[PDB]
Amino acid sequence: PAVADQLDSLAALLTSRAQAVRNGAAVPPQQHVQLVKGLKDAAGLVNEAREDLGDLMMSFVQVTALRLLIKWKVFEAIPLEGTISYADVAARVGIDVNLITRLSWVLVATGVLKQDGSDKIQHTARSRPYASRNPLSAMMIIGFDEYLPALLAMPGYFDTYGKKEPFGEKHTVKAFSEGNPELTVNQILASSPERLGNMTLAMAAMENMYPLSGVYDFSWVAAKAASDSNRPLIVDVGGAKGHTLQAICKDTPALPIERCVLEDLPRVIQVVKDTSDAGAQAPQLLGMDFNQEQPVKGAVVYLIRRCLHDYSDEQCVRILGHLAAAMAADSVLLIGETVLTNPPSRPTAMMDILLATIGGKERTIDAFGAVVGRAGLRIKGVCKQEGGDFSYIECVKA
Amino acid sequence: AVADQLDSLAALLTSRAQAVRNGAAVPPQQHVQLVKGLKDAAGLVNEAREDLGDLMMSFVQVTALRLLIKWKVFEAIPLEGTISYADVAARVGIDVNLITRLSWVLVATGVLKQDGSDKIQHTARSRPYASRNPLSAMMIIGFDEYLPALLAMPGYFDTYGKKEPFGEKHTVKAFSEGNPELTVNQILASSPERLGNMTLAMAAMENMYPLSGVYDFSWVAAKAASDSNRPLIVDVGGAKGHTLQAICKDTPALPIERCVLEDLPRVIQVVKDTSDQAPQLLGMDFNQEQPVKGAVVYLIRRCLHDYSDEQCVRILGHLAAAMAADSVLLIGETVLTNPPSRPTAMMDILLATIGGKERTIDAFGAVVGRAGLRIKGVCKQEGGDFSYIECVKA
Ligand SMILES: [Cl-]
Repeated sequence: PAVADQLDSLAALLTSRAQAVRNGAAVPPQQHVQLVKGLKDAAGLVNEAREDLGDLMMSFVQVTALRLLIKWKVFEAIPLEGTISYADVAARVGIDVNLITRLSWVLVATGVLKQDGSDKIQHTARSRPYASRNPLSAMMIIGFDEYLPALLAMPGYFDTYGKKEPFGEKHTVKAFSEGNPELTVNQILASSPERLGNMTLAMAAMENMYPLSGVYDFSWVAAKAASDSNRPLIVDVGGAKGHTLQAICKDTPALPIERCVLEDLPRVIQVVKDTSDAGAQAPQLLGMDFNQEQPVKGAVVYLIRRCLHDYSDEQCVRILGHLAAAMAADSVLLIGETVLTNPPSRPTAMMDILLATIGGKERTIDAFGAVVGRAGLRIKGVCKQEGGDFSYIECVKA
Repeated sequence: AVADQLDSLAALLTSRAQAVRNGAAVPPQQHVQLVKGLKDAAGLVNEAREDLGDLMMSFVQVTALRLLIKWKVFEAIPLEGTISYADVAARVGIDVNLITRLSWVLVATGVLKQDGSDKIQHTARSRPYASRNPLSAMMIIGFDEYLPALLAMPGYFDTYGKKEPFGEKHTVKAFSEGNPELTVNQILASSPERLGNMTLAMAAMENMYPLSGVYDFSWVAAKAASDSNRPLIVDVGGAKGHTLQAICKDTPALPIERCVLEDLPRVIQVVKDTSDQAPQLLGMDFNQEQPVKGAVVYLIRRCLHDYSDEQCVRILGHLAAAMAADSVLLIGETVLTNPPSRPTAMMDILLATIGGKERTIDAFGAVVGRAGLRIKGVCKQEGGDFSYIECVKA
């Protein structure tokens, strides 16, 4: 049938990458992602129904072994190079060596760890990313702690609140899973500085993924900066750090950073000015709110990155409607979000359901167009990034 | 180095391609070496962030499966052909946007197939979850009962100690459900086919090895003629009675009527209701002394891995006391290799949530010797880790 020639093309794709890595030739990101998808596509076609369920069960146990070994700092006690006995690992962390062995055996079977002989363990390239508390290990931590319990609570949640798309800050699946559906996600996290800190580090790991500078041509904004010496240039709505504004103005020095506006919650802006060099050139820091008018009028470019996916279409129309009101005829709005294909890929579909636990969602270009059009805007273009669906949707006033 | 691993996998996919074209089965060893490698290639090609994504998806994929099963979505999809998301939504009376987002998960993973922009259809990987069968029961069990125990483990070890969980009391499962003072089987006796979902589901982890073609029972038949009243085969915790009928239909002069099926009274009562020629049925608790004395062969299959080492010592100790000098005890269990395989290591941590574990042949030899027994031999499954440990009185 058709399952037979899917294997043939992945085979040919594998030979092409084999000779490529033989020649040391660099691999474009789109080729990397196609091989990643092709390998996983074949694994489901080759697996029977029982093997699929067995694989899903192993990933669960594997994630549980990763979380426990991260929490117990077992990866950190294993040297980055060389081997070490299970008993020595157990002495370094003060834990029963059966528990260490049985949990490490899980990661030995899946290739995350490699066992040497009958009782010695070593790191691999797949386990060193968890040998410390870092951006990626934080993502696993908050994934296990903050989102998996909400996935489990979903059958009971939809029975309680109705089988509809979860939207809004209260009565989220996450809060329902915590036992306090009347509390927002931020209220639950503010009660624990450790849980907040891991989420901060984990979220900072994803804001850094697809840079705006270098993939969007700001040369036309340079012309606007010269004609009007006083109009604001770039406004980063919800820009969190100011990292993106620094990158844009560094690569395009025609845009002075002090002519750009960084906008976020007052508590987020307080952190920025708390840690920033007071003697260095900095953008305008403005404490604002999504639901109210955009304070900066007539700016050349407005950015709203990784924000609209937290809210429903109706909230998104309000947010975009405030921007459209403040925008000039020549203004441009850049929406930085994942743009789902139909049907969507595995990592973006996975993200879409995770966002449902907190009242968000991912959107196709069709859903973005409807929300954009209802806010008095229109889509002008889409800048899709290599090896993924994260894009900058260029919008303009209708 | 890394290059020829891709070529070897590529060559395996070439071999697999022609055979599925002709409807050919491919050797099982060739299927095994293709499933592996496909995993190993994924482990080498995936970036760390992509591998973390794969693991997180498994949880979202199981949640989409669970929700669409509970909502009768697989029941509303036609057998053959496609159906629009709007129609599926109207049949089950659910928000079409919610139906589409959850089905997109299964479409992306290959469980479901999307035709065009808005139409969906069954595949060979979705059909088992449209009905009540061991496979669909297991996945429901994995979500409803095993998954909460796994998520509660970081907290469980924070309250009881970062040590091996053991015993029927204060299990991770009982902890995860908010009643740590309950035992696992009190929890399953909450509703009668909450246990019934479990006994149906254990046919999905039922990688069945028939034992009859594994162990030579001919010497037992010779004992049957030498002692006309002696019990022959006692199946301790045999539940079904499938093993006993398989052995007796396959071994001549080993009558089923001279064998005993032993399990819990409530299990024995279910057997008698569905059975009708037959072995002796005995309601029992294998934590207490064994009533049928001096049987030629005692069987205990897939029971010891649910319990701690000391509890298995007591269980086996009752059997040893009842055995004659020529009696044989066959332990049907997974025998862990060091290091273990993927399914045996996965099952090892699942059993930890109920105070059990999988054991090597050394760990088995330790508990066997504490009961008054010694290992006489091991009959191993080819292509797996399930074994039959032949034990005799020490
Ligand atoms: Cl062990």
